[PDB]
Amino acid sequence: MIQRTPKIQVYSRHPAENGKSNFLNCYVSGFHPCDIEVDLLKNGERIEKVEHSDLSFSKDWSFYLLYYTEFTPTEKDEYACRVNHVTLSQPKIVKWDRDM
Amino acid sequence: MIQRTPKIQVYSRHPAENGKSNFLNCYVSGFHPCDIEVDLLKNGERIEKVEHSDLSFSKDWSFYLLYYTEFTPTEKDEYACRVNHVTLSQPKIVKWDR
Repeated sequence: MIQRTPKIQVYSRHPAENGKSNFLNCYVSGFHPCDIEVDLLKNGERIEKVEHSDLSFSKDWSFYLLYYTEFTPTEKDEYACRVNHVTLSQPKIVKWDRDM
Repeated sequence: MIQRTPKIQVYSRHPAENGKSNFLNCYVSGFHPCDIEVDLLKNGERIEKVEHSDLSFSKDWSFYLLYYTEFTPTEKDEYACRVNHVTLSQPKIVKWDR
C-alpha cells in the first residue's frame, strides 16, 4: 500500500446537550501506514483516558481506527481531535461541530 | 528494545484431507511496530481472495493479525504465509505442513 493521509470525522454519539453525558468520537480512516497518534482535546488540552478500537481494513492495508470517550459538554467547553501521522508535517486539528 | 519480531503460525482449521473444503490460517502475533505485510501463498503465488481479522492491539503493547482463506487441498498444491516486518532482513516465508 502507498502512504495515505488520514481522513478525520469528529462526532458525538447522541444529539448534544449542555450538562448531559454523551460520547465524543474521532474516527480516522483511509490511512497508511498503521502507526498514528490521536488525542481528543478539551479546551486545547489532552483528555487522558480515551479508548480506541483495533485497526480495521478491507482488501488493502488502508486503515480505520476510532478513538472515543465519555464526556459532558458545557457552553464554555470546546472539543477537538488532534492527529499526527507520517504523512503529516504537523498535527492536524479538527474541531467538534456541536451539530454532529 | 520496543521492536518485536512476529511469531508466525500457519495451520489448517482441520487436518489435511485432499478434496474436502477447509480453511488455511496464518496467525501473526506478538509484533511491534504495527507496520506489517502478510500474504497467503498457493504455489508461491499470492492468493487474491482472502479474509482477515482486525490488526489488533494486545495488552502487552504488541499487535496481532489473522489471515485466513477457504481452500480445498490436493496432493500437488503447496501453501505458505509470507510476512514482511521491520525486524526481518527479508520477507519470511513459513510453509504449511499437513
